[PDB]
Amino acid sequence: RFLKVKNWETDVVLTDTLHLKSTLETGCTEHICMGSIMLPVRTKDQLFPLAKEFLDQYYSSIKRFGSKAHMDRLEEVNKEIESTSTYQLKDTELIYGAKHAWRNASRCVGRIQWSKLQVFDARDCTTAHGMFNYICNHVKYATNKGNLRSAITIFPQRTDGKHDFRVWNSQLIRYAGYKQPDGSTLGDPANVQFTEICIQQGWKAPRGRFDVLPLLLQANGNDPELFQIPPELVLEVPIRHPKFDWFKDLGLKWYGLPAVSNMLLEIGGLEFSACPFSGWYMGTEIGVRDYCDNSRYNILEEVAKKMDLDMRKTSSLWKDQALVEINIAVLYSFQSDKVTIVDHHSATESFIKHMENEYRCRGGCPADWVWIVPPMSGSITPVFHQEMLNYRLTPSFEYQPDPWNTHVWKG
Amino acid sequence: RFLKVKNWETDVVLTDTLHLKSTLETGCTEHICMGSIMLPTKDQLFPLAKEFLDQYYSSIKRFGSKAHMDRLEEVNKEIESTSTYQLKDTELIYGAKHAWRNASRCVGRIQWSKLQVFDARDCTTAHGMFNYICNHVKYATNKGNLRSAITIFPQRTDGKHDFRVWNSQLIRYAGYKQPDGSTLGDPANVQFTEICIQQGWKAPRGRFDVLPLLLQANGNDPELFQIPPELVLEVPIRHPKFDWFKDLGLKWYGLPAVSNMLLEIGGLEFSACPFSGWYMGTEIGVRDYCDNSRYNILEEVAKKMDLDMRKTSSLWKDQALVEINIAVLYSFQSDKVTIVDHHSATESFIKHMENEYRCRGGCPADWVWIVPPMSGSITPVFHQEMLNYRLTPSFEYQPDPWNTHVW
Ligand code: HEM
Ligand code: HEM
Ligand SMILES: Cc1cc(N)nc(C[C@@H]2CNC[C@@H]2OCCNCC(F)(F)c2ccc(F)cc2)c1
Ligand SMILES: Cc1cc(N)nc(C[C@@H]2CNC[C@@H]2OCCNCC(F)(F)c2ccc(F)cc2)c1
Ligand SMILES: C[C@H](O)[C@H](O)[C@H]1CNc2nc(N)[nH]c(=O)c2N1
Ligand SMILES: C[C@H](O)[C@H](O)[C@H]1CNc2nc(N)[nH]c(=O)c2N1
Ligand SMILES: [Zn+2]
Repeated sequence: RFLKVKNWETDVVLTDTLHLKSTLETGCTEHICMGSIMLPVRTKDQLFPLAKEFLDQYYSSIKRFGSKAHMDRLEEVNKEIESTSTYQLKDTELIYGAKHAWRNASRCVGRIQWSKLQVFDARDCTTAHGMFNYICNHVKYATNKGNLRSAITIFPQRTDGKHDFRVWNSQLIRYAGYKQPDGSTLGDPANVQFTEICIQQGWKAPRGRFDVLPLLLQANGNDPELFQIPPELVLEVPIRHPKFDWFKDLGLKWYGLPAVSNMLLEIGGLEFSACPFSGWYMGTEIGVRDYCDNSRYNILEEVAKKMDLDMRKTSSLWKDQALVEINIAVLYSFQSDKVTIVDHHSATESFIKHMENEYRCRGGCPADWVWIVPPMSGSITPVFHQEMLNYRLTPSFEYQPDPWNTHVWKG
Repeated sequence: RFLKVKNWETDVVLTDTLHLKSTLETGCTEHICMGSIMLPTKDQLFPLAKEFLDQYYSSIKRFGSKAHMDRLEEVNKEIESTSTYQLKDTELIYGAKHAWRNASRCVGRIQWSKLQVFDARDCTTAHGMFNYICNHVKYATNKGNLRSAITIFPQRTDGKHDFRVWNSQLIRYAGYKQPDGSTLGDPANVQFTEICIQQGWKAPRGRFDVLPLLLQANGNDPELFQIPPELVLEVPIRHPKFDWFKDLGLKWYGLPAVSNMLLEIGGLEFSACPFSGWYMGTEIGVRDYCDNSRYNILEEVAKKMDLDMRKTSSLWKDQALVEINIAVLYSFQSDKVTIVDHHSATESFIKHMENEYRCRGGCPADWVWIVPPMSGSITPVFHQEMLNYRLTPSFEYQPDPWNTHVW
């Protein structure tokens, strides 16, 4: 069956046939839509079909579907599963899989880039120290002195789920949060709980507004260990505004490298529980969410205070006014320092072109509208007007619960 | 089956039970989500009638009583004999208020129960429709102190005698396409405007020409009526800081009045049921003024502000967007015409959600529509999870009549 999507600004109509390869469930039914819900040990039995399915896709992609090379590999994976209860991906399959998990990430507006991804194979890793070294190399390679390059590092897969590799940090680079006795927070309020564990684990906290957290790393199901990323590896940008000279005196900065470390990569039925990836920022992630969420740095009042805005009625749109200037500043600062960044206009336009190309080549592009639309100026970006179909393809990236709720402490 | 919704900013978690009384289908399956798609007999009628009267009698604390069982019989007999039935005034008022209560796409529902219902089921001609609508417009406008209202024309019968308002809103501006190649006025209404001219309208060919009503009574060919100019309250648009703003020549109308929708109460279809409240500023300032396919005035405003338009990363569109919206709000307030800003409206709606959760067991809500088209994440609705489902009585969208009329 065919499904259509309309763009209401252009009347372009696209046809989705790809949704027919979708296995996993959405959380939605014919009676309820859960499109805005943030969150809506394997057997031999269930593994070979998922392996088979994936290898069929891989072999099609490289135009060898049905070849002797394809059949032999099905055979070989077959045997490995019956004998060992799992299997190992060839390099070429890991690369392809990691790329396709990004291609299939419906919440990611950055996917025009999906085919340029540096895959770092770290399946030979055995210790947290080893993980640390692999992660440092990732950071240095991705950062590339401000000319950011997309990369992912893939640590060994789940075996019995008693031996998981996990990166406890939600991103490789993030600032500490310190809840004070008066109830105010110092630094990033999102990271308070994680900061507390780091400190409990022996970290000596500087206790300022922008202290880069230590990595907390779990290898082979062991208790995790602290490591400080070398500071010369952590590229940071001080935030200033092109016209407002007082902006720098707010004392803001942000890190250049967005690097998601808490997700689970699934390929051919195997689960990679530590697979930190990175690209570059869209300016709104920092300027809207990180700086302006009430539960984050929450700088709207102080910025509007300094801009002498009428702050006595919401209808002066003082919040909206300060929001734009902060986002101007973020982009200005990154650009002035030659750190890769993309504005939300450019990102969404690029994404619409990617989406259209995907419909032509692939028969679809799963997209989560709730996430794709930027969190400022929604309707002046072309994605606002774009109907999207959301569905789940594998390979995929999935959220996993924070590991401190699940970890069996060895002591 | 007991579903939770989380606010990610306040950590408030609410439990939804109301969705289990959901009746209609969303267009989502367990395989595909269609959350962002704009458009996803006597035997059939009696269960629909019963389900409604059951909720009605429960709402008046009279469920399963003498009066309840009696009405159910009477309606059953009327259906069996006549193939439809008629609502009591009380049922109609309740039906209408609830349709708005159930509108998951509507941010303003904190107001749902203050709805003035105008019963126009005794209407029989287009001229009568025009009279009823003028009266609605004047009552709702109220010299700027806007009051919510709906006017309900006769229900569908065999479907060949439908009442319809051909306009999508009671008050909208004309759109004309020029030899130039571009568009004069509102480009969303080009098609409607040509039909008007085609049926006889003497268009002034300006930028802001209030369209005539095209009213169809009892399935007949529709007819043109100009709304009395003195009944259409308009607002000239100025900026509190920018002198030059006024000279853009911008105005908007004070009364948002949706007139193309279909009201379903207890299985009965009211295909002409124009309703109105008051505007959230973003509807005009963001959508009407700034959509590429609408008046699209970002490019011209950015220029007057002397901003750097060379590159998208200067955020000139965004800068101009805010000031445009400051201007819409300032003007309406200065002219004493009811308007709400998106901060205030979304805050109220979170209050509304919590009342509905604790009082009703939920509140169906479509996040894609509730979050404003500017500054999403600084309004509290962005961070609020919502469950979208279809409750009845309801408003449903209907195809433009000119697609589906026998001329
Ligand atoms: C290259 C530049 C990239 C840009 C500009 C970009 C942009 C974004 C944005 C704005 C989001 C929304 C989520 C949020 O706002 O926190 C997102 C989500 C996501 N991206 Fe991308 N992204 C990029 C690269 C990548 C890469 C390299 C990968 C993986 C290989 C990736 C995978 C994902 C996934 C899995 C999500 C969902 C995240 C979650 O569920 O928390 N992205 N992206
Ligand atoms: C009183 C102030 C009101 C406010 C501030 C308000 C606000 C809104 C907004 C912002 C939307 C989004 C639709 C769009 O962007 O075009 C909407 C949709 C809607 N509203 Fe409300 N509204 C109000 C009154 C009413 C009333 C009186 C009714 C019915 C009696 C109603 C029923 C609906 C319906 C059915 C929709 C969806 C319309 C569609 O599908 O196109 N609203 N409203
Ligand atoms: C509950 C929950 C579920 C889920 N899937 N995810 C979360 C992380 C949230 C998403 N929103 C805020 C926070 O995630 C913040 C980090 N997100 C960065 C990114 F994914 F957008 C990204 C990745 C790579 C790039 F190169 C550029 C950007 C929470
Ligand atoms: C295709 C389609 C489907 C659908 N359901 N609807 C449409 C009208 C579009 C939707 N979105 C913008 C435009 O409709 C503009 C009119 N909307 C006004 C309102 F509904 F928001 C409203 C009603 C009463 C008030 F007091 C205040 C506001 C098109
Ligand atoms: C409740 C709602 O789904 C939630 O706040 C979402 C909305 N859209 C988002 N979009 C992005 N890119 N990132 C987010 O964290 C969110 N949060
Ligand atoms: C495709 C998408 O659903 C469409 O552009 C929607 C998005 N959200 C909206 N939200 C509101 N309030 N009104 C609209 O017209 C739209 N349009
Ligand atoms: Zn859905």
